[PDB]
Amino acid sequence: VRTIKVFTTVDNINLHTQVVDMSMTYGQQFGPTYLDGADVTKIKPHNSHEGKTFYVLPNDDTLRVEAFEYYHTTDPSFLGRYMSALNHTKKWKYPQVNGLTSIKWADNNSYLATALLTLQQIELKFNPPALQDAYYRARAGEAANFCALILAYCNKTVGELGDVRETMSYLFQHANLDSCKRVLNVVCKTCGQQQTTLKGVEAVMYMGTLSYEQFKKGVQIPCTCGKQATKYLVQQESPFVMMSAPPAQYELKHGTFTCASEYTGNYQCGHYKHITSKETLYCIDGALLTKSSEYKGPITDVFYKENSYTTTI
Ligand SMILES: Cc1ccc(N)cc1C(=O)N[C@H](C)c1cccc2ccccc12
Ligand SMILES: [Cl-]
Ligand SMILES: [Cl-]
Ligand SMILES: [Cl-]
Ligand SMILES: [Cl-]
Ligand SMILES: [Zn+2]
Ligand SMILES: [Zn+2]
Ligand SMILES: [Zn+2]
Ligand SMILES: [Zn+2]
Repeated sequence: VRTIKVFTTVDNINLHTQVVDMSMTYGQQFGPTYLDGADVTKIKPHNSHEGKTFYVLPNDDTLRVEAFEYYHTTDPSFLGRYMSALNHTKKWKYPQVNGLTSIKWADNNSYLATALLTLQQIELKFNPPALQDAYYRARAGEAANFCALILAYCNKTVGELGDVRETMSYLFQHANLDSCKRVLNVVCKTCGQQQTTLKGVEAVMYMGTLSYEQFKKGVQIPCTCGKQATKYLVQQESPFVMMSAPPAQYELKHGTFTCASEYTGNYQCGHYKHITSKETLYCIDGALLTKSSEYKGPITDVFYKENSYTTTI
């Protein structure tokens, strides 16, 4: 019998020693098996495999429990989707641009770069250790794993056209936003005044206007009586808010927002860039950087800082 020793894992933290038969595929012995994202199920062991760490699909209770604690999912497809993504994201370049980890353009990744740059500028704790560990590593310049996880958690494959607002929404659902509270007042002539409290993701996201200021002064929304009504912000408790609208020409003023998603072209198949407010306005287009003191352009998301706001209306 001819054997090498390897380590199997689902989380790359708990490692299990296996002795593999060199005449048999990884798949015959472990089920689905991956090396740095590369599917090696149907491959047999090379000598240069000796001692290396392979990911396996969980096939005992111990591994299912370790996978849930690391990823916060029991979805049996999750590992395979993560590894197929990583197989591309490990070949992408992650240049530092204006002190932020960006992504050189590849495989329709503009939305993932914009998301990655945004996440480095807002306060967020991820619930799954997999995402928190990879977020820290991405901050420090090694973002391949984090980008692969974003793809797996959003149910997206490499090359697929992605929306930043939807991606941030999915990531926020995997984050601790329980302390986040939003109180709204809706004012209609007929039904009158009704207050609503939102928590978590719905407390930090709004779709309809880019202007946090305009949200405060109220916006015109339909009432279920038939009338238009005024929705306005009463109380906000969150470290940030995210204001989105369909792309439209918008002026961005230095020092009045944290960062913003620029979107150019048709529905779905256009291109994202990222605008960030520093000592001046920086436009990060993957690996490319431009700066200007003023900006007018097609914006769809704006991020703002917050701690505690109460209206005076
Ligand atoms: C990039 C992408 C991937 C997947 C999906 N489903 C949507 C988008 C997308 O186009 N989003 C932008 C920001 C967008 C959003 C809302 C309304 C829009 C109307 C016209 C043009 C763009 C619009
Ligand atoms: Cl493990
Ligand atoms: Cl969970
Ligand atoms: Cl690639
Ligand atoms: Cl979670
Ligand atoms: Zn174990
Ligand atoms: Zn969870
Ligand atoms: Zn690729
Ligand atoms: Zn009414």
